Amino acid sequence: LYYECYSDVSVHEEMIADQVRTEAYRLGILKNWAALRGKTVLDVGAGTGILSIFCAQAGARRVYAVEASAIWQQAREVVRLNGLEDRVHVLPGPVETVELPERVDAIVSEWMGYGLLHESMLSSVLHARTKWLKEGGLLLPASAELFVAPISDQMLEWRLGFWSQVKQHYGVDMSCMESFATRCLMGHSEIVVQDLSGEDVLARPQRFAQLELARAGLEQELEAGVGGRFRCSCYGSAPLHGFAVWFQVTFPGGKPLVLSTSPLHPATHWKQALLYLNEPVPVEQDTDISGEITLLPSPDNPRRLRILLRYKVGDHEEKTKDFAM
Amino acid sequence: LYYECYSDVSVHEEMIADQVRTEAYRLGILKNWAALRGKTVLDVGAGTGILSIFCAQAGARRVYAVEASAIWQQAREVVRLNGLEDRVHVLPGPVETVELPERVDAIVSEWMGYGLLHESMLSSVLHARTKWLKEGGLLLPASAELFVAPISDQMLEWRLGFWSQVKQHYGVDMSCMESFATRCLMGHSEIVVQDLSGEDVLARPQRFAQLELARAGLEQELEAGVGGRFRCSCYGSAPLHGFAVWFQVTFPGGKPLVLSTSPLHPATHWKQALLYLNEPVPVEQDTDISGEITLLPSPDNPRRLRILLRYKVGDHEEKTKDFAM
Ligand SMILES: [Ca+2]
Ligand SMILES: [Ca+2]
Ligand SMILES: [Ca+2]
Ligand SMILES: [Ca+2]
Ligand SMILES: [Ca+2]
Ligand SMILES: [Ca+2]
Ligand SMILES: [Ca+2]
Ligand SMILES: [Ca+2]
Ligand SMILES: [Ca+2]
Ligand SMILES: [Ca+2]
Repeated sequence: LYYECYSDVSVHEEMIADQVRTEAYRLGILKNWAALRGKTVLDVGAGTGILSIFCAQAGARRVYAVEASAIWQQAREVVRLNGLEDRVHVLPGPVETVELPERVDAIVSEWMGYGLLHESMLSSVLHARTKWLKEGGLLLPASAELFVAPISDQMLEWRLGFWSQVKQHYGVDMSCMESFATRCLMGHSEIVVQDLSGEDVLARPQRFAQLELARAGLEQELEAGVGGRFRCSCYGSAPLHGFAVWFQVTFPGGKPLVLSTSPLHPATHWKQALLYLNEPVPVEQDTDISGEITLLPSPDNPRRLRILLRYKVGDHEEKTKDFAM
Repeated sequence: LYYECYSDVSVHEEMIADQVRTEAYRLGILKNWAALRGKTVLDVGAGTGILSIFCAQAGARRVYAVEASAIWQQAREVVRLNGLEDRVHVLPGPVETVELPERVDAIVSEWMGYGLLHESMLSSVLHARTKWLKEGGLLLPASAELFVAPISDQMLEWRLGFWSQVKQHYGVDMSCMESFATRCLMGHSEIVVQDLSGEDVLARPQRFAQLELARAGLEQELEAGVGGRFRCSCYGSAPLHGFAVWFQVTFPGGKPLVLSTSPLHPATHWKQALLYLNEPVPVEQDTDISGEITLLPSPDNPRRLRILLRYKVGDHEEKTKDFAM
């Protein structure tokens, strides 16, 4: 028979094969063994069930693994195979309408999306916190931080400069194609998910927001926009292509464990969210860059990430660019 | 301003950055300098114009570069930048309805698609041959050959076996997910474009068709299906995942120059076209495999590639699988 689930298995494979992500959760959950031992846990968006199993292995007495997508059936099988059907219960459907037989001592979730908030489960985690978490209960991870840095994307630089190099390899001048490539690769307002490295970072990364997931008011902040101002000074001479946005989340130490998606840290499946200017801007050592960045819902869809960027490079006028996934 | 041409520049960049392809054309055209010198050329689907310029550099007196996509405007600029506006003429629109002021001595084209015939320009090249090529005129390349081999795709093997290895890395058994991954990754009827290497090839590749582009009847063969029978014997013990299809084209020697897309040869942007069985089949040294493969138009769209596969592995019954891009 033929099936249409290629994309489903690929997404879950990618996440479990992301050792930085999956080991951070394994260890972050285990670091909280004292708080989980003999207690009940809700896993929001449990996927294949692996995190729910990690919670049982950390000593949870009972775990409710809630998953709305088709993969919930595989999670139930995984739980059975690990001998945990008596303690880990897979419940299909969205957490907003699931019926648990009790409130829980902790919520665990891998809820983060590209750019932190694209197609994230954060609103579901917060809904579950309000509805099902006992007073004083634990959230894992507990917090998130957002970072921005100006970038000179070496891969993009190569793509833009490719056309001017055709002559040296094939004896045909194609340098005129550079303007075309620039318009096409940079003159749009889409957020681009791409992995960078430290070599691409043009100034010290700046933290522009911190989200304490248990804090009052966070749901309203998400609707109004999460963001802040930033300022920095460039390391050296390079074409500025725009900005990269990334995040980290923190698991309480029960030394806290941080799962980072920085280009300076080991690669993850989240990569970074890139915000390209319409064309490169030359900068030099100590060129000042300032601005404001805000992560917003889209009008049609609160889970489609919009980023509004205001930026000022050196003595140039401040500019605005409104991006979306 | 914002533009929507990211995909356009990416496709042309990929093709020109494919040195195996682009150098094969450069050299194949130059190898035919005696036949091109002082003569006229039609370039079918000229793209950015680079091949038309190669023809002028080989000594063509005049080149008509026909291109229907938006990129024709860039080609005109490239021609001007290389000082060739007097000799290379860019004509927008499909070659089927272009008006040339003369018949031509040669047609050059990079017309090949994935699996040779997916979204290929072959029918346009043949239409132009009939309408515009002088009797006795030259086609570059002159011929194509199609190959098939059984494969044990090492990357696929890793993806399928991933689930059974989760326990050894995270201490959670996910071996039950293997059946799910198999159905999802192999239990469909889509042709998959993927690059393999010699390590993936399970028996001697077999040539199953040869197309002489000037030959009478080729248009009718394309409609009825291009293909043939094959037989081979496996090198060793491995999971058979299916078959790979690839091609080469040949430029007359003016030693002919061959541009190959074999997994045993340097990588190209065409990769190979993979035809997966619904599930792996164990084979051993000297396991006989035979079958028939036919490349066909789709009902809705003659340029959407269909491949009909009949295959018999060892003593198993012959099976059929009908694939499409
Ligand atoms: Ca996730
Ligand atoms: Ca990348
Ligand atoms: Ca700050
Ligand atoms: Ca703020
Ligand atoms: Ca989407
Ligand atoms: Ca092509
Ligand atoms: Ca590949
Ligand atoms: Ca044959
Ligand atoms: Ca035949
Ligand atoms: Ca298509």
